[PDB]
Amino acid sequence: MVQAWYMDDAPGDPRQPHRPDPGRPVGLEQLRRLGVLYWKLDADKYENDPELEKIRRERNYSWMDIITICKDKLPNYEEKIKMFYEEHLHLDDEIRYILDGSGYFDVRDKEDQWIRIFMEKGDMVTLPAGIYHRFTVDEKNYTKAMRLFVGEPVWTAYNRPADHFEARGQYVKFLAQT
Ligand SMILES: [Fe+2]
Repeated sequence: MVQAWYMDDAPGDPRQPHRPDPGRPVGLEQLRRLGVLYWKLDADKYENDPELEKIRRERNYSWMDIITICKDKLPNYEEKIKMFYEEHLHLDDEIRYILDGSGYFDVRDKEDQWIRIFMEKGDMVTLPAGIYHRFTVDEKNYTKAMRLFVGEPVWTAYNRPADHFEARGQYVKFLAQT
């Protein structure tokens, strides 16, 4: 089971439950078609069960680590949180696993629709590259999740807009001509 809302027919007001009239919850299967993948494992069962590593092999993930979010335990909160706070696009994939804490991930559909997805402990989520997304969890102001990336940590130093790069940007222009 996955927790998410189809705000496509719901009011932008965050305070509201975003329950359309009639109301309709996100379709887990619908998102999978969108290219969204999620792993259900117990953080405690993750380390005790390298099986999660097996999933990495399928997604070609050689680098993995455990990251926790906290103002006091996460120096550089303003820039770090603001950097991923804004929605951006790029040719890189997004793999996040919530070992602990509560939060939600922002995803976009090809139909130009936005869905609010809630991330729970033990629930992992993957966002295909080339799709806009926004990660937030300020509601709890304390979330612990693992991140899986391939190659050198690009996030360490990256440009907001993916198109910013001629090679990673100019290439995108070719798609427009398609
Ligand atoms: Fe991203």
